Amino acid sequence: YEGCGDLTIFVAVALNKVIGHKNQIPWPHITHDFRFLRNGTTYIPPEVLSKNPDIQNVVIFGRKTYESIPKASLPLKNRINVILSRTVKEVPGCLVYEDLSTAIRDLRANVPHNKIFILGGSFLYKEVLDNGLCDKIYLTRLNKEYPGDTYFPDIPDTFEITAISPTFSTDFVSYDFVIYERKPFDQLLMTGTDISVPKPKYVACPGVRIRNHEEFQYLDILADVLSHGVLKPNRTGTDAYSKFGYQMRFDLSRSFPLLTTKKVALRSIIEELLWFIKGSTNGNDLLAKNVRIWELNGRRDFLDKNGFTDREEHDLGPIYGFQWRHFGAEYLDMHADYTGKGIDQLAEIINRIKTNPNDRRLIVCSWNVSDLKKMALPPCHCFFQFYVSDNKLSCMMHQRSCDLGLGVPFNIASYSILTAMVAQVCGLGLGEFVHNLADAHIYVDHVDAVTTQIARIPHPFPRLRLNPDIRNIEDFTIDDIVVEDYVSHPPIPMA
Amino acid sequence: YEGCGDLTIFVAVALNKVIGHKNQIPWPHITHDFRFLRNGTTYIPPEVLSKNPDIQNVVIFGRKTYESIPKASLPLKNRINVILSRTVKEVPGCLVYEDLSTAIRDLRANVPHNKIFILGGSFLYKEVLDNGLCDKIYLTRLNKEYPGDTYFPDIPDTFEITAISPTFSTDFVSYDFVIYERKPFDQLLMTGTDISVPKPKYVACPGVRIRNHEEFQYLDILADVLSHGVLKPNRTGTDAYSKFGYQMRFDLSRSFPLLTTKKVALRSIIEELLWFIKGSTNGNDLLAKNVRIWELNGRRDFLDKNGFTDREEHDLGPIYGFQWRHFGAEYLDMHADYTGKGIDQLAEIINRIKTNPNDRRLIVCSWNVSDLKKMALPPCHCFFQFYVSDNKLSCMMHQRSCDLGLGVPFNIASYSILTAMVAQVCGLGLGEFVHNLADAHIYVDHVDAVTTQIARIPHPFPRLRLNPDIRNIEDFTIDDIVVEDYVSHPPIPMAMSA
Ligand SMILES: NC(=O)c1ccc[n+]([C@@H]2O[C@H](COP(=O)([O-])OP(=O)(O)OC[C@H]3O[C@@H](n4cnc5c(N)ncnc54)[C@H](OP(=O)(O)O)[C@@H]3O)[C@@H](O)[C@H]2O)c1
Ligand SMILES: NC(=O)c1ccc[n+]([C@@H]2O[C@H](COP(=O)([O-])OP(=O)(O)OC[C@H]3O[C@@H](n4cnc5c(N)ncnc54)[C@H](OP(=O)(O)O)[C@@H]3O)[C@@H](O)[C@H]2O)c1
Repeated sequence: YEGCGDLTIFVAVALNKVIGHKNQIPWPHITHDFRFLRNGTTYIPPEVLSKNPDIQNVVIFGRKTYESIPKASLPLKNRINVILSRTVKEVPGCLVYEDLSTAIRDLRANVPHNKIFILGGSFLYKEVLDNGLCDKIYLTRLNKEYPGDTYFPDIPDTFEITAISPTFSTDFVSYDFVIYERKPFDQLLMTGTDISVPKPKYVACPGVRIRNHEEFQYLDILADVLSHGVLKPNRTGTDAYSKFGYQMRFDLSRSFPLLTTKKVALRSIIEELLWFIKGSTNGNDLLAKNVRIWELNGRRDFLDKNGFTDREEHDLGPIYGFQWRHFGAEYLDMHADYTGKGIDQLAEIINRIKTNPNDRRLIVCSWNVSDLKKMALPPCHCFFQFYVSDNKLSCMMHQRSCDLGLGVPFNIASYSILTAMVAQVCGLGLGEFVHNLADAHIYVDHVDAVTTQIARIPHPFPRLRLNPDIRNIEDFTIDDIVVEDYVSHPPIPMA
Repeated sequence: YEGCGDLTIFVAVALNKVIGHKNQIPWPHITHDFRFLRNGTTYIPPEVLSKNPDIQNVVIFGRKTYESIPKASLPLKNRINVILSRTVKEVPGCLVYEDLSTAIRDLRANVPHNKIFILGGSFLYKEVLDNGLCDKIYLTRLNKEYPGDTYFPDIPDTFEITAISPTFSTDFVSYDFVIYERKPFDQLLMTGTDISVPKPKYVACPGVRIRNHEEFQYLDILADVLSHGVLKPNRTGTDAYSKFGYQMRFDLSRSFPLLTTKKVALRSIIEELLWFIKGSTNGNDLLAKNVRIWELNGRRDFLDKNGFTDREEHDLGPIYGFQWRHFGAEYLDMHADYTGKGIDQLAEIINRIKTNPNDRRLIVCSWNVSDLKKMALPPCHCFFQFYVSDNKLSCMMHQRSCDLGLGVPFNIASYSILTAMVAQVCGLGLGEFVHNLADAHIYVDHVDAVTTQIARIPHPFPRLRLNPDIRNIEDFTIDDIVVEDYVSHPPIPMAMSA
């Protein structure tokens, strides 16, 4: 295989590694992937094009893949098409070779071209990888298994992912684009400070250089806090490393930001959010769903410790649910009837959005200063604001205190669901969830867990499908809130 | 001067162009300037260091600059030292030549080196600039005038600034660094969007490639909203271009972020803040001090159309001052005595910081949901949070509605002052102000004004000095709050909408 190196693969691959089914693409057409491939395989570096505007890229197929592309526009526009086979003679306007070894040498010695791309057949992928002729793989990752009979071979441990696109979705699949690859001083000087700054002790996925997956926002914050956070002790309790002031954003029209670097407990997230929506302050309602994230905060021991000796177990006081639905009402206990008492911020914001989406006062505030002394924990996600433009709903949330290990992944998914529900009930499209972190911290007993997590390569985000028949926010149940195509690394226990 | 070009200058220059006084530097030691010069003139690119591990840069001095240097400090370590002189013939560890052109030609022919730098003095700087021999100037900008007898030449209009550092400060000056210069496809593909995208229509300071001055955060947001904001109707009747969700941050230990690309009305900012702190909602208090920023919001027409027909003119309702000092009290009018009524959020947060810097309640909230029906205009900077780490105070503020042209420059300065005050009264150093913008918009009648603004090169930020005797936040007066070394471009008229 002398002179046959530096071959570049383009391929789209289902979760079970299937690439073909009965000589056809196993999934419905993804126009975005057609365009991606077209763009990747037609690019000529300007300085090459400027000395001969004729120069073109080579695109190589196995026989069956050629016969699989519609017999109409088979010669792919603006590219040299090459097909390989030990049986077929010659193809209309396409170079035909017996084997790959000979194909590459003939093109590289005789035919003026820029770059060679390997575009399909498991047979052709196999030879290329098995011998080491590929330096680069552009791979479209699909988060769903499909029936098929043709598969992409395993990628040798000699490759690593160096690039991940943002996550995208169609009505039927979520997906992204990745690149696998084998294996200026003024910018430093003009910080005005130390030119030889020690490398941060922690870096998320240090092999990935083009980092466009939205999950890197969260992983980078994890690495930042471990690297630079100040230790905040607490007597009676677990210490944490802390750093202040971050902003993340998630495009909710593209995908649903359920973290993939660990298996996140979606069911608990949804049940907690439905409980907020109903205005509940009764921790038993969550326990009945075997959701235990609020349990420790409702216990006899914890309540007494905080002065609420007269308060029934799992009566959490005037927390989120109460503020969302009854801001300003006098809190009694979790059993009281608050109908028509206080301000229903959630109802009012939905009505306001419908009535005047340009209102600059679309806010729900859970920071009820007068009520703080009746909660054992002050609200954490304490203020959010909606915004409408081009008929798309966005949301910005202020998180006072951010448990990065356990809490923040819940908040990201929770507010994303809430934004989608509100958009649906108000007849709006989806914009962005913008997440402001104030005190962002990592508990010291989570250090090892998050060190493990930041090394893991994000999978494409899943996508959210709400039941389209739900007209009112109070009508959503867990069965109406469906996350599709969630692919995650294993769960990481955190106390 | 054949073969004598591409000489790089390092210099530190006062606001009046002074660089020397009685053959010494006119100002005392500037910490980051010393490191900048040392780092800038010793650096060898790793690849160049591969092909010659012993390679060094050259630094060149004229005779008077040479004599200003303690003989024991020469040669400057890790660099080839060249002195230009007809009167000194030999300097241990240094090369001596009679003039510049002889030096550069002999260096480039016979003395292997990486880059040549010119370190002064004025005579050499003038020879270099007059003869077109310099392609790059690393210049330290000091934001105040110094007495002196020695000057840096005017920089030819063939140069432009291509890089600006963050602002730094000592006890005596604020300063920054600038560079003047004479004049991959996968990254595009892997966005997953159009590979060929038209350039944004608006770009702040397009000649500046390294953009580390904190003011660029604000200028970039103006340019982003002008480029991509949606035209959006609002309460005022003057439409604005609007985009959602930004975060800026300012290191308050280094400088005070009073914008330099227009002259900002600092006196108005200070008077407004003192008014918040005293808990006042009486707009006449500000008008009596010739501060008119709240005027339109207090007028009869405004109050009536928001249904406050029984409200006295310039009674601004239960806004910031009231919420900061009296949260939950019953608002009557601007004349009532609210002493010991409602929750004094400002006093409590200061006490909490002193008692426990890690308190879970370090918030001042001006969004009193129960009070919304009593307000003609609800608080825009409606929520802020303090945070302590390493005995330094930081602040994060949520701004629901951001008039980018007129309002945001005030907010930036106002919260930075407030953070400095709280830090002083709690015995803390300074961290960062983090400013979160929700609906950020440019009124249509400010578009031309901000277009003018974003083409202006920022000056180093000034610095803030509070009267250290003040121990209680209520005791600050305007005379206690002093901004030093403020250099700005001219003011830019912008009309207020209400
Ligand atoms: N999702 C994707 O990214 C993607 C991309 C491309 C293709 N596909 C799918 O994959 C399937 C087709 O792939 P396939 O593996 O069945 O067939 P293939 O590799 O396209 O072609 C097989 C035939 O081509 C010839 N050939 C292939 N590799 C050769 C080599 N290395 N050396 C010499 N000859 C070689 C052989 O010739 P003879 O038998 O003629 O002697 C062989 O029978 C289709 O279902 C297609 O839709 C999917
Ligand atoms: N703020 C800053 O960054 C900075 C930087 C540099 C200097 N400075 C200050 O500026 C002052 C020194 O500058 P300066 O203008 O007074 O003097 P200078 O340029 O340092 O030195 C003047 C002397 O240098 C010699 N010289 C320079 N170019 C020559 C050439 N082409 N051929 C022959 N001789 C040449 C002459 O030598 P002979 O007369 O011996 O023949 C002349 O008397 C000091 O106060 C210093 O602290 C400040």
